Amino acid sequence: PAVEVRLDKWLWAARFYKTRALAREMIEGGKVHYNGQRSKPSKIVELNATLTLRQGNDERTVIVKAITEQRRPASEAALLYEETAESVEKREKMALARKLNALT
Repeated sequence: PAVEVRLDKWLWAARFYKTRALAREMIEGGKVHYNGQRSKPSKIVELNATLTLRQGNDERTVIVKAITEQRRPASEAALLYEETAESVEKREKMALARKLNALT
């Protein structure tokens, strides 16, 4: 089955975490959810799955659009998923509010 890529490898390939070991720690900390639930490092990624993950102190919800074992460049990896519009908005709004409480 050459259509089986682990969630920890995937998260690293997609550049969400610097190393697979870190991606594995985040998963085990419950900081990454797969279709709304705790997952595991060895979970095989499926196209269109919904992943919710912690980025520093940001939360992003992305939909898996491609699977690969290669970690490509910044702009290139970024193409293995599509962040949801609701996720981008939530992030923005929190960022804005941050900059607001700042100018006050």
